[PDB]
Amino acid sequence: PIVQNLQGQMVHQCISPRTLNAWVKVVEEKAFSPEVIPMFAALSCGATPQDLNTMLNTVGGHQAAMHMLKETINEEAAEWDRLHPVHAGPIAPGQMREPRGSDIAGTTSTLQEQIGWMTHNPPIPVGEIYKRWIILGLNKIVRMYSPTSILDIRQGPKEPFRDYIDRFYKTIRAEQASQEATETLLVQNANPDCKTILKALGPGATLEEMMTACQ
Amino acid sequence: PIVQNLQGQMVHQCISPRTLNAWVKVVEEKAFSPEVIPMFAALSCGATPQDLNTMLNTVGGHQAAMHMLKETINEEAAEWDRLHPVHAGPIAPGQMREPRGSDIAGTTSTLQEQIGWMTHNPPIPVGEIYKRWIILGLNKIVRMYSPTSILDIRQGPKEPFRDYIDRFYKTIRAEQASQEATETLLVQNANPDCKTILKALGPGATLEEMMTACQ
Amino acid sequence: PIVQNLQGQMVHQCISPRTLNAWVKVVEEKAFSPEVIPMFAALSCGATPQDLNTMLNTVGGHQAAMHMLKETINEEAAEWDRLHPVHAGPIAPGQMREPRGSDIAGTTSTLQEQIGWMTHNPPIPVGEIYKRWIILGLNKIVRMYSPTSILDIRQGPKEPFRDYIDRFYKTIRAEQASQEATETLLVQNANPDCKTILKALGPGATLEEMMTACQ
Amino acid sequence: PIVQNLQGQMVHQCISPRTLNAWVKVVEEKAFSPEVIPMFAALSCGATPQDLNTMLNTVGGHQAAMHMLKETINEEAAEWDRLHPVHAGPIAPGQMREPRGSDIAGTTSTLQEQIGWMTHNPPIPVGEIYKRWIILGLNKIVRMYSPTSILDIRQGPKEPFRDYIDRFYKTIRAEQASQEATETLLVQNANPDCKTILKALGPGATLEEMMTACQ
Amino acid sequence: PIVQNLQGQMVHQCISPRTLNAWVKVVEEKAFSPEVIPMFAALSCGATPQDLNTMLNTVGGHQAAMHMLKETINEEAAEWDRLHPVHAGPIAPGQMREPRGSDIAGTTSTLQEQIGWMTHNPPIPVGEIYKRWIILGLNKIVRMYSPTSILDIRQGPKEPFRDYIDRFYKTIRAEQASQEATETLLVQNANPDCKTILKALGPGATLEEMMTACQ
Amino acid sequence: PIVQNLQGQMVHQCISPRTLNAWVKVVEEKAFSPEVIPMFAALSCGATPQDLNTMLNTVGGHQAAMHMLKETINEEAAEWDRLHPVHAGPIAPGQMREPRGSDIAGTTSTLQEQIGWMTHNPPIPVGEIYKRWIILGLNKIVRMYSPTSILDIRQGPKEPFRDYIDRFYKTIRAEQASQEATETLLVQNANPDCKTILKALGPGATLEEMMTACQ
Ligand SMILES: Cc1[nH]c2ccccc2c1CC(=O)N[C@@H](Cc1ccccc1)C(=O)N(C)c1ccccc1
Ligand SMILES: Cc1[nH]c2ccccc2c1CC(=O)N[C@@H](Cc1ccccc1)C(=O)N(C)c1ccccc1
Ligand SMILES: Cc1[nH]c2ccccc2c1CC(=O)N[C@@H](Cc1ccccc1)C(=O)N(C)c1ccccc1
Ligand SMILES: Cc1[nH]c2ccccc2c1CC(=O)N[C@@H](Cc1ccccc1)C(=O)N(C)c1ccccc1
Ligand SMILES: Cc1[nH]c2ccccc2c1CC(=O)N[C@@H](Cc1ccccc1)C(=O)N(C)c1ccccc1
Ligand SMILES: Cc1[nH]c2ccccc2c1CC(=O)N[C@@H](Cc1ccccc1)C(=O)N(C)c1ccccc1
Repeated sequence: PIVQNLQGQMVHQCISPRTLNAWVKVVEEKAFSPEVIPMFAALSCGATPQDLNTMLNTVGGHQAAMHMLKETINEEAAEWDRLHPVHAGPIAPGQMREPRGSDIAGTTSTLQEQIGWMTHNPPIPVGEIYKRWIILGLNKIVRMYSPTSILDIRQGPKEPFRDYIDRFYKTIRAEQASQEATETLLVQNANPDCKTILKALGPGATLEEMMTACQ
Repeated sequence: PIVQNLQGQMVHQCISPRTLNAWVKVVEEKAFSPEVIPMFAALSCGATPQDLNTMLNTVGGHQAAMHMLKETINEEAAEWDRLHPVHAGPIAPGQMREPRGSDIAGTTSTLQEQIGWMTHNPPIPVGEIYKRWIILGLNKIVRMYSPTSILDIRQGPKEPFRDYIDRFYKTIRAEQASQEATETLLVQNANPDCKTILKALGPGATLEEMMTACQ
Repeated sequence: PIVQNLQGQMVHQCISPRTLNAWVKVVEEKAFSPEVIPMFAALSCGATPQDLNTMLNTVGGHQAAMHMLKETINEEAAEWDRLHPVHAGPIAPGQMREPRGSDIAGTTSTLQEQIGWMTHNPPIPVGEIYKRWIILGLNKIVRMYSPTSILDIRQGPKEPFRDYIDRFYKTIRAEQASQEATETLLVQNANPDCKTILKALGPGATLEEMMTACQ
Repeated sequence: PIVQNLQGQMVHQCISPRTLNAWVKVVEEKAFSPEVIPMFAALSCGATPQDLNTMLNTVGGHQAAMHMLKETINEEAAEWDRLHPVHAGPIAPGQMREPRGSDIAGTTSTLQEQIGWMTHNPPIPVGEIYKRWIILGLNKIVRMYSPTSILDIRQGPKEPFRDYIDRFYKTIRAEQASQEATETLLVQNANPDCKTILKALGPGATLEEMMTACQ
Repeated sequence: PIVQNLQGQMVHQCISPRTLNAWVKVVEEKAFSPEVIPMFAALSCGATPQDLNTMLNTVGGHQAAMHMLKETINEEAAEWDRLHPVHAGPIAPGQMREPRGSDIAGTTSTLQEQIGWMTHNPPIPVGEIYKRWIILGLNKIVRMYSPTSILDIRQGPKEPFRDYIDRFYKTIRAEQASQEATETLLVQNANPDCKTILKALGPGATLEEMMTACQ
Repeated sequence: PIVQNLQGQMVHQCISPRTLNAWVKVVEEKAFSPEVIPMFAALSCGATPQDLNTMLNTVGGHQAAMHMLKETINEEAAEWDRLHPVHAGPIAPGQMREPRGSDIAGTTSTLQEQIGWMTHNPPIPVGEIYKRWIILGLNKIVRMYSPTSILDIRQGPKEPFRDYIDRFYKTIRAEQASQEATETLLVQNANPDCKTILKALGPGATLEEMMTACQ
């Protein structure tokens, strides 16, 4: 990544063994549960495009997902080039060239070039731009791997209301990849006894009040 | 987070893998036992609003609780805006804008803006303000998930007094989310034999003296 | 905590995840065995009162003990105020106020105020003063939870002398919370065969010589 | 490795116990699954040739693979010498000598010499050149150890499409050591029921659309 | 401990959680096997007397050993005072006082005083002096807890020579607490068949040659 | 060890708990498998002779090996003294004395003296010289503990060629302690069916080609 040192200058640092292991382990343990995305975002803080590829490449399983991600990345890179045409020809000696999509994704740019862009004034934040494309792709994967429609999250006869709502909002998060009348659906999908109580509370009731009421 | 370096300047640092993992693990192991809150507060030392959202977002379970927390945050943000109206219109070029509720909660502000506020002189401590809203919400969740009324904590016939008092004060802490005649209730809820001894001690007895007496 | 940086200035640093976890784990594994106290003292090196409360608050069990500790802290704070009366009224603008007991215990003081006192010249060491009150309270808890009188530590007929003395001095440590004719009691509580040998050695024998003799 | 310090100078640092252990453990757990290569590349960030040999030498198993790697390294070193002949004879006193293949591979060069080349202006990046030779060799090993032809990855009658595609693209990655009408082969190797659905989608369908269709 | 910072000045640093845990764990796992002593010496690198007491105090078991250690420390402290009499009376204002035995052992000196001595020019190395007394005491404990005389280490009829010599030199190390015609005793204690071979080798044979011969 | 700080000066640093534990654990898990030596070399990067003795002394088992190592060290030290006679008599006040063998091995030199030599200009690299003697001794131990002659590594009738070659080159490494017509022996020791195939390939075949051929 690129970070500021003790002196107060933006410099390249090697990706740490702890960061590398943390990412590999969260994917192994959580697959593409929605909470994997903010972990990725946090673990890749200050990442160069090279670092982002490193993280994605260290993942051993889920190769269908990784292929889908590559497709998303390629789509975002093509769109970048459409919006930002770079002039062809030889580079001005010793000067910074303009990044293409494939340079942002780290396929055609060097670490040195990436550092050059990210530490320029003003910065051309290729790490952040690429991370946005990656997260866009990861959100599609999260939605793909969400196993259940919210329509099928219904409270069991003996299921505690707390456990039901945990399943309900877990499912909403996966189905929408953490992107924000669900309270109405929550009541509709509740079991008969809790549903009666929730109807009596009326509209405008908070989740807190509903939980208290069916507790 | 924002910390002071070796040179003595307040700078942004990436949230560490160790911090991220620690928070995820304490929630996995302790759910919303009262001691989770001071751990959150300590692990989020110097946190930007972005960091606070990262920590909350890395939590995979407990989505009913997280939805309740969002409601609390939205309430505190609306109240902030009522007390602190920001003037609409274009920003003075190159100048710091005033934070709205949604900027404090990190939904409408950038990391750069957050850094700007928190390192300004004087600091506009958006990380600390948001953390206060979050802890307020977490305390409600702790009280919600407290499984037992203090009225139902009673010493068993063969239960050691020490074990009884551990249950008693554990329950008080959960019921009040660690926010401070309970000594009287403690005696009332004691078993017959210990209760007789505690009555003989009289009023003004310390917990230490009571424990000695029923030991 | 407050520490000196590379440059050589006393600055605030966030309490580390490793420190937080270490304290929580030693309490989980050792409860209030005497060796927990020096671990607490070492892990809270340079701690502000806020840090000390953080450490105590992260403990989930042992709430009877924690309530006893609060009583000790309140007693020491009242005594502080009796010995050190602070003048009431408005503070001199921009000047350091005098700490009351509740400020030392971190209930009525801010982190900024705590930093101000601890880094003043000369320092008003509120972290160290509070830690002393806490350790005083923890020592009472260690003595409370010591399960056995030294009178009941007696060598078994087939018990190796080494194992007996380990139990003996372990018990002395707990009963006195590591605060320093026990050699005589050690002999009295020894089994018949070892006792005869130890009597023959006579007075002035070291523990080393006694162990050799009954080995 | 060679890294830049807080002051902003390129200096040698000892390889860390965490780096050493991470590499040894990933080889123990993953052997030569394709994802081992980008982990190697990341863990050897800034590595001197000495560091690269250290990492390779700490591996206890897989000695057939390590012998193959040595052969690749020797081939790349011979080619280097063919392209870059070094003038024989005594060195100019106190001056930098030109690296031969065996100097790049760290068999005939000292750490001091390696540091000299890598921190020269311009740098003669012997660590990076050697790492390229090593990765070239590791890719051959990955392809050697790939256990299955893509021709034999076929969807089972009851196998979920997601699981089939995971096997498919895992195999492509191994067979090509992560070096980029497979969508056509993917359809051909699908089971009858999914194959019919995929034919109806027609050409130009994304993996995402195919997965949706056979989900 | 006292260490030199990045700037190059000798300053106090808090003992680390990793150091504290390492010492506690090595004692738990190895008791007073001889190799515990050099681990103690290494983990207490740069330790103040306060740090040394912290390490010793964090040990929960082995209280007979710890009492023996205290006796050794008290003996060494009395001898220090005999050799180095300190002048009684009031201290020169703002000046360094001379350390007594109890000051070196950290019972009557403050951390500040300890820092003062250890960073003075020339340094009065109270940490190193105390560590010497402690190691002297630990060596006595190692010898006390050595379970077997070298006279009873004899090669079994079917015991491999390598395993026999491991037991032999392990025992010598414990019996002498790692303080350096044992080759003759090694032969005498060997089994008949190996003994015959070793006699044929004659005198002046190395351990290496003996091992080869009975292999 | 001796390392360069942030400022760029060579200073002593305490050996880390992580380094100490890593070495102890690799010996516990791997004994004297050949890969232990490069781990030792890497973990002792920048080590003083004191540090090297610390590492060797923290090893609890394998005392026969450690005694053999001491013999090798004593041999190398005697040879050093033969080649480098030091003038006897009093030292020039405040000046650096010349290291003898026993000073290089850290038996008769202080840490201060060791630091003096290693940071002198030019450096007298006593840490590196001693490490060379130690590795020479460790290589002898690796060869001693190598359990099998390469003559007895033969491919089983049903043993996969890959597994056979792993055993073959593992054995060569141990027998030669990683110090570099074995391809011919590899073929001779192959099973009948693979041997026939390998003969047909002819001379000059790479290991890669042989593996392919018998795969
Ligand atoms: C955790 C979660 N569950 C969801 C369900 C549907 C849609 C989105 C989500 C999210 C992500 C989610 O909304 N996370 C929150 C942070 C958060 C997490 C957990 C509790 C409270 C606040 C967030 O990122 N932002 C910007 C936010 C902050 C305050 C209010 C609203 C949004
Ligand atoms: C741990 C605990 N149990 C409770 C029961 C009811 C209400 C609150 C609580 C708390 C939190 C609790 O009160 N924690 C204490 C710190 C503490 C923790 C444990 C032992 C001693 C001191 C705290 O945060 N503060 C500010 C405090 C400090 C001194 C006296 C009184 C309060
Ligand atoms: C460990 C222990 N057991 C005890 C039994 C009764 C009373 C107190 C204790 C203690 C604490 C205990 O006395 N710890 C010792 C340090 C120590 C620990 C272990 C072995 C040697 C030295 C200590 O803190 N100090 C100041 C000390 C130092 C030297 C001599 C006497 C006291
Ligand atoms: C992970 C993987 N599977 C493959 C199958 C066949 C050939 C190569 C591969 C690779 C390596 C692979 O291609 N990894 C990607 C990074 C990556 C990994 C995972 C998901 C998305 C992006 C990479 O290194 N680069 C340079 C890249 C970046 C964007 C688009 C295309 C390539
Ligand atoms: C490890 C060990 N076994 C012993 C048996 C009897 C007496 C002492 C011991 C020791 C401690 C022991 O002697 N350790 C060695 C270091 C060492 C450890 C292991 C192998 C090689 C060198 C040591 O500390 N020093 C100063 C030393 C160095 C070179 C030669 C002789 C002594
Ligand atoms: C790992 C190994 N197996 C052996 C068998 C017989 C003799 C020696 C060995 C070694 C040590 C071994 O040779 N290790 C290699 C590094 C290495 C390790 C593994 C794969 C590729 C390169 C090494 O240290 N050097 C200097 C080296 C580098 C390039 C070519 C030749 C030698």
